[PDB]
Amino acid sequence: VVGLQWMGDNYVFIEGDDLVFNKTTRFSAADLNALMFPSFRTLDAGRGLVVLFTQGGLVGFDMLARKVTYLFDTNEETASLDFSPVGDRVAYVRNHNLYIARGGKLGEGMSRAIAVTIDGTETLVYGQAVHQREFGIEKGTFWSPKGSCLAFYRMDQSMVKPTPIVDYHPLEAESKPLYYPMAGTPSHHVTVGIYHLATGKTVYLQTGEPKEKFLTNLSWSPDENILYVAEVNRAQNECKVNAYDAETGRFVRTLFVETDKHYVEPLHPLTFLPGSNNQFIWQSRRDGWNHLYLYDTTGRLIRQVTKGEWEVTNFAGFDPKGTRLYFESTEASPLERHFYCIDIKGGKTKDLTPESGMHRTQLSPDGSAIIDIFQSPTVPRKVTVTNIGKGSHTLLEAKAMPEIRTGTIMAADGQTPLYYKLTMPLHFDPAKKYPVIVYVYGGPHAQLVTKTWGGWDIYMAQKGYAVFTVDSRGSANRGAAFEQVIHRRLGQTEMADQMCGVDFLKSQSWVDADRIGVHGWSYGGFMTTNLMLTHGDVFKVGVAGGPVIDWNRYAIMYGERYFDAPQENPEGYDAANLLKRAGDLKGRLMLIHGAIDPVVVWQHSLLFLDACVKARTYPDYYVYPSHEHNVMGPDRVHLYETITRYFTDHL
Amino acid sequence: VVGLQWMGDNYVFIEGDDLVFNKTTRFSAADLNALMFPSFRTLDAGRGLVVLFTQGGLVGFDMLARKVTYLFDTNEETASLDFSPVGDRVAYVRNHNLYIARGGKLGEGMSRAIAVTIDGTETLVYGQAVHQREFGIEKGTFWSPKGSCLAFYRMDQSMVKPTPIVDYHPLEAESKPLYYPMAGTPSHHVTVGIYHLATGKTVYLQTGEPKEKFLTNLSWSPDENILYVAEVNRAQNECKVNAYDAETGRFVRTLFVETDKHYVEPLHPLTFLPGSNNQFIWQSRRDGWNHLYLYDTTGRLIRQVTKGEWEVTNFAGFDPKGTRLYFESTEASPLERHFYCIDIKGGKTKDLTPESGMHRTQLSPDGSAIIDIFQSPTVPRKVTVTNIGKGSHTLLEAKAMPEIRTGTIMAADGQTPLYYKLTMPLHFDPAKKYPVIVYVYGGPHAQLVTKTWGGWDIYMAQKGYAVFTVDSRGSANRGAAFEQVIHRRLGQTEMADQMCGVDFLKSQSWVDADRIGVHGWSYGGFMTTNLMLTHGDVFKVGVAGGPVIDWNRYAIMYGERYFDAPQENPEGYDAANLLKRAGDLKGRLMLIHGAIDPVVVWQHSLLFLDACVKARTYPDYYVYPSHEHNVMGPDRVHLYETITRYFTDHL
Ligand SMILES: *[B]([O])([O])[C]1[C][C][C]N1C(=O)[C]([N]C(=O)[C]([C])[N])[C]([C])[C][C]
Ligand SMILES: *[B]([O])([O])[C]1[C][C][C]N1C(=O)[C]([N]C(=O)[C]([C])[N])[C]([C])[C][C]
Repeated sequence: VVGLQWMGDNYVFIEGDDLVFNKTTRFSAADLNALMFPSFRTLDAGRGLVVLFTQGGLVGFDMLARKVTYLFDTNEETASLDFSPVGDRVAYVRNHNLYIARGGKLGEGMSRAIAVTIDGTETLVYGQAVHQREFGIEKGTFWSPKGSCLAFYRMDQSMVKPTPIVDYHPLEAESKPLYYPMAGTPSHHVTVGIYHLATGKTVYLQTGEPKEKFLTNLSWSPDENILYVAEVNRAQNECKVNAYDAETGRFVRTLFVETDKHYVEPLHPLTFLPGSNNQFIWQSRRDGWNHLYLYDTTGRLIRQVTKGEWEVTNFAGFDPKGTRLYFESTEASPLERHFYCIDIKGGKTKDLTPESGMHRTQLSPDGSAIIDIFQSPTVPRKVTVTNIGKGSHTLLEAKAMPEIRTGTIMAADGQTPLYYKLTMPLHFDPAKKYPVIVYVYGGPHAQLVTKTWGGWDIYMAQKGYAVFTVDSRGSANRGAAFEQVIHRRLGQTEMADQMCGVDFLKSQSWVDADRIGVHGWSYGGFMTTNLMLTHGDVFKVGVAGGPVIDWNRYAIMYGERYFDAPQENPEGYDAANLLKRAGDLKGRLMLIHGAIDPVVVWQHSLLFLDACVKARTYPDYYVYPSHEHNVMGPDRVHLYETITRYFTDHL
Repeated sequence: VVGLQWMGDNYVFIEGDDLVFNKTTRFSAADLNALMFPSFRTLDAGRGLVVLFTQGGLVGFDMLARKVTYLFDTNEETASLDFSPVGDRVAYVRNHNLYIARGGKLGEGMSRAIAVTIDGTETLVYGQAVHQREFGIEKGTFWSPKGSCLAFYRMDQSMVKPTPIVDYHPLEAESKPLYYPMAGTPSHHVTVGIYHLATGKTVYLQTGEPKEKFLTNLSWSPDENILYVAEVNRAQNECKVNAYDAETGRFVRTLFVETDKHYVEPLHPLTFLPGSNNQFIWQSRRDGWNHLYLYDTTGRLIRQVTKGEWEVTNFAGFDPKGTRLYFESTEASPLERHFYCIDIKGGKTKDLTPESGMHRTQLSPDGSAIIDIFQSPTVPRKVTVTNIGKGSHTLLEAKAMPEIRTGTIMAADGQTPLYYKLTMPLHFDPAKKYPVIVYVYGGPHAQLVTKTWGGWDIYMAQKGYAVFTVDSRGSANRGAAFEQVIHRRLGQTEMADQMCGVDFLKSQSWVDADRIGVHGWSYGGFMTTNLMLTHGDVFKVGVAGGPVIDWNRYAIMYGERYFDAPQENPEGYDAANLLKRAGDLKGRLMLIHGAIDPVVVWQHSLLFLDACVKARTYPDYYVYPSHEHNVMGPDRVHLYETITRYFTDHL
């Protein structure tokens, strides 16, 4: 059901040719083409306003009125586009600087874009994501809700020592500095500008010292008078939610402060109640579980709205009156996602999607209805549309492969339940012994085992290899205690729990205990390498892609949260520094890296090979010179074949 | 016999503790230590003047007088040291600039070095090798024979587009540009300065246009009035030997010009006859074979001194009177090296080292005697000392391993004999079938098969693998016709001849024709890869180290000699461009590269892996991040084990 979404009070989808509306009407590509089924980006679901990407600029389109809105000329920039909530202007970044282009109405001619900044360059970045995209930061432009102002980040990274990123395709290779701030080093300096459209004036927030402070979750007041910022200290154990005057940039007040033994991690903006300039919802994991908190703008906590030993995983919004909250959570089970209603006064949740498994739900603009997309181990796809507190309507339902087994084991503490998935060999025979590969990630913010319906496990299984994954402690959606055990000690608990997975595998009669392998990417590449070095008698063969190898060389804003700074934690960093234990490699391990990886710099795997040379140990290697952190697109076929053949050759 | 050499009329060697002199006297490390067995560099064999490298500077020492000469302070620079023939000054390069330090006599105090240049930097190089060390160029400083002047290269490479060379060892990796001028691109601009010690004045040779001309084989007149230069054009098919006035830098005259259908390649300086400012010996391959030619300084050729279908391989010098020439050549056999005498009037050579095999010979300062070091397949080491035209005296003689077989096959023309060596499996059994690896180089200036006594072949042989090498056409010491067949067509003839080697192997009953592999480094890495892609049905497994893959990315001064320029020869370059045929890889090939390789830039192997990704083919890889073109020192053990295990795993 291509593009299933809300447009006004209609739910909408594509039929290769038509856009179909239901509350039935149909809008074809030729109907549309006459007014200039293609791709679009929805800008305003309530109004069904979208933008169409065409040869020769952007065309805004009102799908409810069936009328062109505006033509935009952004000099071919698309990545950084951020349309005003008014819908008639768009911000974007081009050749280092921030611009605003105004939409032009059909046959009324165009105006030249406004340059918000003029001194952007390699070490001075405007209007883009900062702080290595930590703290929920995905972009660097933030329109005020009435379109009067454009707030934006200014990142001076001139003090950061860069890493070369080399393009090998020109005749002579060309390097460009990547200002990647490594653990324990000087951070970049971010400030927040606000460009006022009426006056063309810019003011900077007076965020003050230390200049390294992290400026996160920018959130405008509904009346546009105040810009709120969640400021996080370098230690990452204090978050202050502060109000700044949008007119002058002056500090107004600190609403509240959160602190934690290990770390605080704000990830979501303040969300104001409907029709209110004075009350908002703030997400916080302060009580050990991510919950919704109701605050007024003086900083006074009215009440914790949600509570329980489960986590809110998506805040979807309010009823029109702002007396109810809608949200996705783990309340039913950490392996599941359901959509709920709760009174703003708190109390009992009501599960609006009760069936056991994974629900992905979209609340209608008017808050009256939901689109639900469901899948489970027995149900490939069930698409429903429901009038909340009324009838439900099914729109679509779907109905030798490797067998997938699931269950629970105890973690190394002997108390915490861990959930696993096991992809069995194709045509598995219980009388036979099989090799098995532990596919591991194990890092924060991910959860690999859910009650659901990129298939590398199935490919391995088709080659006669079982694939086992377990979500060890450190992993997500199980509360802060379950995650924070890793603090200052990366790899230690994670590997202990992965070895409980191995204990379970060895308890299976059909497992060949002498043919156990391991594979993972990124944090999973760190884990793969660490497991081979630490448990060299168990793990015969592994493949580690884009692996972290020396945490001192990972980015400040992620690494120092989980590990603290290298100066504060030499014992922990040293224990996880795989360069120090390269002489423990006694099996077959291939490392793979994208050469232009700006997340885990190529240096990590290169230094490991260098360490292995000195240590006289013998890893294998592959480099994708055109790829960044992950191998994307058709080349992923080459990746899977390289990884698979390594295991079929050696394990 | 450590350090065997001439000092005055004595032959000399070390005995761990003593320096022993014979014409017998002995000089111990304690005798020497009292005057301040250690290492030294001999500066003047006739006078037995040496330099000793010590903590706190250089100490010049007269071994015949047993006296310190001078103390030198070169601010710890050692690589670029070039001592004046007078022995009391030394030139060197430090922080981009050329200096001359004067020696200080014991207890007479020291003087500050003189700065010859002051504006050296990354794009302006002084006193170093230029033209990528082609044309016999090994250094960039050239003292006049009486020490009155210091000539030096100035290389402006500001027009060359650089390649990043990345040091991965700092916390954040650090790149430095390498001004490596690739085939068909703008070359660097070399001029020659002459610093006059008496006046402190510098003059530049008026070498003129084109500024890209190659300035080679700088050779001072004995009277210091003229500096001769062999100038080579960009096409490399014309060499002009020109005289310049040392006082003014003005052009004086062109002595003679050499031209060739394919290429001219001057490799040696003019060597003046003893006591003569008017006659010199010039080496030239103009008649198809490297020979010695007698010229006067007007440019008039007196006579070709040596001639024949063999090559002079080392010119050792003259009798004191300058009526005879001494030299090493292939006259006995291209597989052998003997030392000869010939009258300056020419005619018959006399072989002074008649025994069949490899002789390495040192003519005494007075030209009366020779030290000879001999080895052959039956003789590991025989060291002789002979009074020419008188008695000879033996000083030393040396006396399950893999069997080494040698023989001849016909090249692909069916006419030219090729010589091969075959290292048999350890404990070879004629009833058994064995895998075999062709170890290939095949490029110009090398000859791998000689009648002699780094052992990778023996290691492979010990693992049960035969190793076969054949010197295909293109290879050295067989005359110009045998080499120049490759011109404009790199890889084509070489591979045709290597396939004659395969034909020979397949004719052996003990060869397993389905288990043939190939290995080589550099040009041999190009050949390994090319053979796998071209003859994929034959070569099952290969390992290619520091391989050339795209000749457009090799250095101008070597590549354009053998291949012409890419614009002049698209058909030839395209045929050898292994990036275009990466989809033909159907066996197992590991490429290996030193990351900081300044000879074959790392880009070659990286782009091949990138080509294989697009082509969906599957090479393997290893990178030595701390190594340049070859893996040197203890790490070479790791290299051999990586290469060997690849073959034992897959072939
Ligand atoms: B990996 O697992 O993809 C990589 C190494 C460990 C963390 N990591 C990430 O990509 C994380 N993002 C960041 O580090 C951002 C770029 N700062 C992901 C997994 C989100 C936590
Ligand atoms: B290799 O075979 O080591 C490399 C690639 C082909 C030629 N080559 C060389 O190292 C040659 N020297 C140069 O290219 C110099 C550095 N310009 C050697 C073999 C001498 C001919």
